[PDB]
Amino acid sequence: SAFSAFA
Amino acid sequence: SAFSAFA
Amino acid sequence: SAFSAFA
Amino acid sequence: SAFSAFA
Amino acid sequence: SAFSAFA
Repeated sequence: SAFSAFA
Repeated sequence: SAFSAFA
Repeated sequence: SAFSAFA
Repeated sequence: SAFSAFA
Repeated sequence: SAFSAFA
């Protein structure tokens, strides 16, 4: 989610 | 989430 | 979260 | 969280 | 949190 690789 | 790699 | 790598 | 690596 | 590495 957001700018993350995942989560 | 936010600017993090994840979480 | 925020500026952190994670959490 | 905040400016930290994590937490 | 704040300016810390963590916590």
